[PDB]
Amino acid sequence: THSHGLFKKLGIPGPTPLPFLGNILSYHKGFCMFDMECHKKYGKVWGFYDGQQPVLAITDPDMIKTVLVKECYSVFTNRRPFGPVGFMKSAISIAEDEEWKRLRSLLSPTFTSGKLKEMVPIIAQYGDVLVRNLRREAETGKPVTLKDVFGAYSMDVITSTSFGVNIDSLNNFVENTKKLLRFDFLDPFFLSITVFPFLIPILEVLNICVFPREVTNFLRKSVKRMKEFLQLMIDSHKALSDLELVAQSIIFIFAGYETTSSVLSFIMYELATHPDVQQKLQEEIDAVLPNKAPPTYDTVLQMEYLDMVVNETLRLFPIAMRLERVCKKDVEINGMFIPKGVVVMIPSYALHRDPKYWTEPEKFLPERFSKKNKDNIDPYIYTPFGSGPRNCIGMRFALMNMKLALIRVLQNFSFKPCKETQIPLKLSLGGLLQPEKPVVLKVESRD
Amino acid sequence: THSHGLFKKLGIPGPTPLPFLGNILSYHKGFCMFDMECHKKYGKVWGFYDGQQPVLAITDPDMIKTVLVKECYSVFTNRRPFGPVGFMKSAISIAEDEEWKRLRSLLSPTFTSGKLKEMVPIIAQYGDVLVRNLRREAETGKPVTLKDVFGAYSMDVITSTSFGVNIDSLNNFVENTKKLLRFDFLDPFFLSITVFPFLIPILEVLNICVFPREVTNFLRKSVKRMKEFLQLMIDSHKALSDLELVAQSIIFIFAGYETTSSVLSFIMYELATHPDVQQKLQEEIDAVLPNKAPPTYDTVLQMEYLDMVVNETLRLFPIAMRLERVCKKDVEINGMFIPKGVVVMIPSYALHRDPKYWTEPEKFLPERFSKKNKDNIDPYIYTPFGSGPRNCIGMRFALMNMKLALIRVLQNFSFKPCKETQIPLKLSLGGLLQPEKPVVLKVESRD
Ligand code: HEM
Ligand code: HEM
Repeated sequence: THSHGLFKKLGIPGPTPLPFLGNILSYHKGFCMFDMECHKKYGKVWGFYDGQQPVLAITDPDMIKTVLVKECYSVFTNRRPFGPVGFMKSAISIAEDEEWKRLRSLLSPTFTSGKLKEMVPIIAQYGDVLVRNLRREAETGKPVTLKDVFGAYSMDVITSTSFGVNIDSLNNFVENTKKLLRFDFLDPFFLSITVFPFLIPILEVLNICVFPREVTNFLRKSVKRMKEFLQLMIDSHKALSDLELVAQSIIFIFAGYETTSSVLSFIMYELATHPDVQQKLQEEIDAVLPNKAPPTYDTVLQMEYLDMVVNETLRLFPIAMRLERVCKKDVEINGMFIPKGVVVMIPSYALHRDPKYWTEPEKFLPERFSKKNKDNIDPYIYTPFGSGPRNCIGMRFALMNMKLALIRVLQNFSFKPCKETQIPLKLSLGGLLQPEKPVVLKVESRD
Repeated sequence: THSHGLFKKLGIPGPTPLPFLGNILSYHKGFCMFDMECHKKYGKVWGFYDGQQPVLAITDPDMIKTVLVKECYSVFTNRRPFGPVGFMKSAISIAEDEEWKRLRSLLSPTFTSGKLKEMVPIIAQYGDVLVRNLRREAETGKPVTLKDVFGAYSMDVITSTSFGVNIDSLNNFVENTKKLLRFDFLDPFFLSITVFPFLIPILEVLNICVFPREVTNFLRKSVKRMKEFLQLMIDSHKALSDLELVAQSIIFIFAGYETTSSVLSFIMYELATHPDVQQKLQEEIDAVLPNKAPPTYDTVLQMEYLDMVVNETLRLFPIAMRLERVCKKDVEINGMFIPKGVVVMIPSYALHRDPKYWTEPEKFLPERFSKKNKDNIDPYIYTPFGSGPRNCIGMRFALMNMKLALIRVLQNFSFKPCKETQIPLKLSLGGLLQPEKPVVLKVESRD
């Protein structure tokens, strides 16, 4: 337990680590609370230890720009290798160095504006399915669990756009990609792996992994039954393998399900707790789409206030919480020596709520992102989708998918806080950015 | 246990591996016997599995040249990472990629002809100490264990040339660098690590290592007591650390002790079992050094037949047995696809005894390396010191040290087979190239 002396010899402050555990006991208050308190106590830069792994947090916009953009291909190319992943090591978000660069090139044409434009009529059909299912619980007279309806919509969207299967999940493959697509408190296992990272090779050789070794076997034979986004990988650097075909699919499914449904639930909580914003957004939607006109590609991009609501919600709730890069070699960025093997981390949650760049950070104020004030927002302090060559590849898809769902939802319904609604919203202290109690709101039809 | 299908899908022949073990059970006959039988059975190229690690053996001189010389910096830069090494990971023979390239640059000036020329008067003193200790067992009238006297000479030489300490080991620091410098059958532990390579991180975090955690602490404080080759590392890419200072020293000690003493014992066995070669060599020594003149730098290089004896012995007994390189990326060398992660291996022992390049390989014939026939010897079939940028850095030092010992020894003594001498010499079946029974020979003074 002697890596614990690296930050003191470097002159970098931080919390004093305990033997074996490091600083992981400070995660009791939550990973995000630990980042904000370290930022207030140590200032610009600090370091801590996840067990024996040294992590260096940076808050300077120029230094964040160097890590994520300038020295990406050379120094900060890969993310932190985490617990037993098995064949998921071939996934793009997991691949490293040249194997990632190949997959990034093979999958970048999937998310072009031309491909995204052809997905609008497909995912607009499920927006109508979402509105239909939203009424049978709106006419029910009792509050709605938003994560359930948004979860079924996110799965219906990602299943048809990635492959081509069209299922109504809320009324029902789905049983293997919904229940078998949930995260039943892997927090204790993630903590033990962090404390015992040397046990990872043992779990790998035993073929033990975070995912169940069936869901993949289901998707493995499902993709094999589909032969006669999934098109681009088959039509074809280096040709993609069949097992690597499934790896990228699973990443897109988890990305399309959890991220899209979680942020949509955070948005509706802010619209219900701020009705004047909800009305102003419905007025912009009604003015751009008169008489409940169906949303289109060019239409969604015209709604300026809709973009401000999504941006402000992504400020308060950056579902990735952190950006991380592994230091491949000894470097000196912006006047600071970074030794090899240190996980450089950018605390997005803490930076999005820093009282240095934001007026009243705890307030939900869409006016920060208006055409006037948006110029004063540093793109390396507000990083909801990351930045640089390894940023979110599905940023435009996620923005388009969420906005299409928000428009169709707000065209027909209004959302008010129910008696069961937790106000203020408290965040879970686990490894995922999600509310403590599930978001429930009263839904009322507008017509 | 499914890496076992890589060579069959590549079209590469080889022995069928067992689950978990791979082909390690074929090591019962010895690592070198396994290489020769695979070469006779599969021809040019074959593959096997050390547990789950795929190893690809190559015998083509053009392909060996590409692996060791052409694509060293790009593809085949590092050797196979083996069991728990601890702080010895900073050693030059263990370092990888840019950390090795730095150490190779910092330690190459140590072995220049200018430095080697200044070491001759130092190591010639121990040649006289070796002759003195060789008489008290020659006048004893009973055979001599060559590994003991050559072991003390090799340690006395490497201790003074690396640092500056001058000790008579055979008559006595030495207790910590002799007994604590021996290999007490680590073969079962090496086998279990090969079968359980996933247990290596467990031994590392427990600070368990192949070396005793005292010998290093002795050398760590001994080097610290020496402050007031060791000069070049202190006088100073990047400056060398104090803990990395000890790592390179331990590698030089094990290299100077085992390799020098083992080959010298193999040479004297061939000179005793071939007296006409021993006489012819003594005649060349007497003609170049009249009246037992002390050997010098330029003198040793003039003895052509002495170079032929050392070369031929290094053919039959290449103490490294194999050269290995880890494939850093997917490549296609000389018309063959090499997947990433495969350990490319060059079987030096089998190639040195191949009936395709050598007439009567089992025969000790120094005439193969005469000025006439040496031109027909492919430098990539006869690779006693390796080749390319990562060849033996102490080649000229080892050649000079052994020849200086051979000259002073043959100037005074003659060596004959004793009743206890094992004829023919059989090799141990462990991981080291050493005789089955220790080499004992009758020593007689010439004056
Ligand atoms: C609100 C929705 C989303 C948010 C806020 C989000 C955010 C992020 C962030 C912060 C990163 C890390 C960037 C970095 O480290 O610099 C990332 C990476 C990534 N995201 Fe997203 N994401 C969202 C939705 C999606 C969707 C829908 C997909 C795919 C269908 C997706 C695919 C990916 C991939 C593949 C990566 C890794 C890229 C690489 O390693 O090269 N994301 N995302
Ligand atoms: C008869 C004596 C010796 C023989 C036959 C021998 C042979 C070899 C061989 C075959 C290699 C591997 C080359 C390759 O993989 O291409 C090697 C590497 C090496 N040898 Fe020797 N060696 C001897 C003595 C020594 C001595 C006396 C020293 C130092 C004092 C030494 C230092 C090294 C080092 C440092 C390496 C690794 C170089 C690197 O990784 O860059 N060797 N030797």
